[PDB]
Amino acid sequence: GSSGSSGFRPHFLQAPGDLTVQEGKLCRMDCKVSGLPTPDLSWQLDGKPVRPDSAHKMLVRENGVHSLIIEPVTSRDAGIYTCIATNRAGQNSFSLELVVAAKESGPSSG
Repeated sequence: GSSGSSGFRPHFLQAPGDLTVQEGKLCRMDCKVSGLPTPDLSWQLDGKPVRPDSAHKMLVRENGVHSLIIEPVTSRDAGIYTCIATNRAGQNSFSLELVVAAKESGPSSG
């Protein structure tokens, strides 16, 4: 029948926004995308392909759910993460902001 198989455009059900994390802290991110057979999304930081490293850890579930964890967190981590989900149906994207408050460096012991 249908040349291909059932498939719907990539739609982000739950998208993040503007979070705040003090430098040297844990930064977790959650995002759900609907689509079939499986909408592939890529992370982008400041118009650049962000790659997972000892600090940046990308998660991939078997339901399309994705997450980007960072630790420690630097000042450069703050910016606009633009992700683009492309599925056999179509393609989608979204924007987000991340605030990072520097550490309280001082002669005091915290």
